[PDB]
Amino acid sequence: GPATKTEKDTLQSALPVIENAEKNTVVTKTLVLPKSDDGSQQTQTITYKDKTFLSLAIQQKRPVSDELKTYIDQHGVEETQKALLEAEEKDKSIIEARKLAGFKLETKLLSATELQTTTSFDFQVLDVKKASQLEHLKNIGLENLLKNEPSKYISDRLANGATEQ
Repeated sequence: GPATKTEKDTLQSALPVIENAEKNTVVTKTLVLPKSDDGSQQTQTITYKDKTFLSLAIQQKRPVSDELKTYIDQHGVEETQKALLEAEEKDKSIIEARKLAGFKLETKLLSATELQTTTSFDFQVLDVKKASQLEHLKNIGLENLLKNEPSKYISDRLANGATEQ
């Protein structure tokens, strides 16, 4: 009915010829998850190097809500980003998260109507047992991630509606 396409790519260079070397193998997968319910989306970042999860992050991309529209009416987008970041320093659930020496959260206002977030776990120093329980950090499958390979479930994601980058 419709039809479909593909592309390709392939690089060309010479051999490695250098006097320095880095045993610093770090990959990053970046799973393009589908939409959310409707109008909200997110990704899945996956850091690994052997058979195990070194770090995991969950981006976020959606429109705002009418609470924040009220602030944006009064002030403007110029002030609104600042107010969002400050909303994080006073969120007790974010404070409870930020005790972990392997948790990070960034939030930004992408437009007068639009906001990003991203939540990173550093499984070298993230206290999984606590990151499994922190209100925000309940709804995730923290423990359910660790019980299989960093790669096994990437296949299961594309099998569950997902895509890659």
